[PDB]
Amino acid sequence: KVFGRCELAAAMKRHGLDNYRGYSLGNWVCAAKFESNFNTQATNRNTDGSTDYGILQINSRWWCNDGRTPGSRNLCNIPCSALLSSDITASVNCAKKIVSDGNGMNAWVAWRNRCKGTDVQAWIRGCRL
Ligand code: NA
Repeated sequence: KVFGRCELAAAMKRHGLDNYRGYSLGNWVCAAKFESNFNTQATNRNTDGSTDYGILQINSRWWCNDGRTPGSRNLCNIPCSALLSSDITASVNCAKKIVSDGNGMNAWVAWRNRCKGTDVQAWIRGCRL
């Protein structure tokens, strides 16, 4: 599924991401824009041989099992394919584990490089929330 911007903001808020571990909702929408272009089906190979999956591009080295990443953990206890659903529940629950770890949202390379330090609020402008 390719979400609209305000559609995804509403779904992330419903699932409890607004101000989760101190990160406002625009941060989570901006990360999704630059990680996946709002597309649940997005998949991208990493140079280390792992792969990133779904709306928030969650990695197979530590977080999910995709069957093809040697020496890897599955800390969210899920098949990586679960992260491609039109239902974002799996992506959200895994993200809540990642963001609690200690590095916060710096775990997402696109957030650090394109969202951090910008007017992220702009990503929810016009939305009835
Ligand atoms: Na894995």
